Amino acid sequence: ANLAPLPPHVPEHLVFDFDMYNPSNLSAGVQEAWAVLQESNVPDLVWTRCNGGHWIATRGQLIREAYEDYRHFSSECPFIPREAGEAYDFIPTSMDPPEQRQFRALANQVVGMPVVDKLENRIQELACSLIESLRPQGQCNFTEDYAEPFPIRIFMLLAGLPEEDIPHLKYLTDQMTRPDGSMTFAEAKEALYDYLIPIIEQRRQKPGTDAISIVANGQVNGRPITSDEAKRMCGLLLVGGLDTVVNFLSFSMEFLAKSPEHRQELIERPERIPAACEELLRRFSLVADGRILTSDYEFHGVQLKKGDQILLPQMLSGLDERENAAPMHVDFSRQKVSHTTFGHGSHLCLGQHLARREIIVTLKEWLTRIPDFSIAPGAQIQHKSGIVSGVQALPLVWDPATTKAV
Ligand code: HEM
Repeated sequence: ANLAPLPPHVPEHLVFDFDMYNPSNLSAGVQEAWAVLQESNVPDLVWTRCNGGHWIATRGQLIREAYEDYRHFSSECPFIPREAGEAYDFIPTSMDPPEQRQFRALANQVVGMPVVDKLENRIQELACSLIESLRPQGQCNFTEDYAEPFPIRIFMLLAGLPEEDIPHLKYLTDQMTRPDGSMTFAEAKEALYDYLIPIIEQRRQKPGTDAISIVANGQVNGRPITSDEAKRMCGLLLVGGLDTVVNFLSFSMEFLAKSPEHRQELIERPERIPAACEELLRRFSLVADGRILTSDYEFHGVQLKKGDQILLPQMLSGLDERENAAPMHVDFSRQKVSHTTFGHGSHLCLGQHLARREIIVTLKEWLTRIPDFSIAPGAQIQHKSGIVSGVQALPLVWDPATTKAV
């Protein structure tokens, strides 16, 4: 019945069958679907018999604590169940302190705040270019027409790769995270590595100032980073910034299309866009992965067994009423916007700075040119749930005569 037999160490009163890949009432919205785990009668920590059987921390306090305690909660394979990530081998996902430290520092060198600030004007140009091409059309499939092209073009800029390589590169990343049956994950991954390796070896000899050159010439354990290590980190620097951004932007634009008050608020108070970005990140949080118990451990009165998998939904912390008043409501003026949208602990998103800049630039440049838009008449928006939840399709409409080319 898709149900995994309840392990002896798990008390029956903590059972709550939740399917993270197809939650009940997903039609009400994915965040709302996950919020069922936070209804009054549900414990802070539960066990679901779906997807092979695993724990699920449902409150921000437990989620933050588990992510900080890497000694008890390992990131060896954050995919639950393990088969959900197949041949995944990106760095530094599966590493924990100390091994993890060196790789994070090198990655922070290429996508950290200083780099983001230097790339802002170009990111702004890319955004304006995409929005302006859509403006006169009076409609668009947001996810395909803006959300997807934006992040991949940003990567080419960051990695110093030619625009002409997008069709191939984007096809491969889509084959990996949004498979259509053409290639297996392993095959798509190998093809991605076949693309990266030559560029890495080349820039290892004649380096530039791009992200790949810096990574290729990095130092690990007092010795040059290997071709294997470099490609495995570059692969995540690429894939980690695509679907998360694509879907987050889609959730945010869906909300704005349905709320004229919030659009009007940002048009009249542009200086609030950064704050609005943070509140949208909280309300439309979308990632949910986990950790593995390194040893038998008592956590908040619950006995966890070595090897057990525990889902620690990054999405749930900010939706927790114990963290934020009326969590399902959007308030750009919230004084304390508590969330773990980019994660928490040692694995906190390395691209958080780049992500925030992409969101802020998108909101400013879109609201400046297309201030009044709505969901296409007759359309019904559907969400999808998983490790990175999202929007299937987002058809938008507007009157071109009400827009302004800037
Ligand atoms: C709204 C957009 C984004 C969200 C919500 C997001 C979320 C996350 C989360 C929750 C984690 C931690 C996962 C865990 O602890 O297992 C993570 C890790 C990571 N993300 Fe992001 N991400 C976003 C954008 C980006 C971008 C733009 C990049 C690429 C430039 C990126 C690169 C990475 C990398 C490399 C890691 C690995 C960190 C590590 O394992 O130490 N992310 N992301």
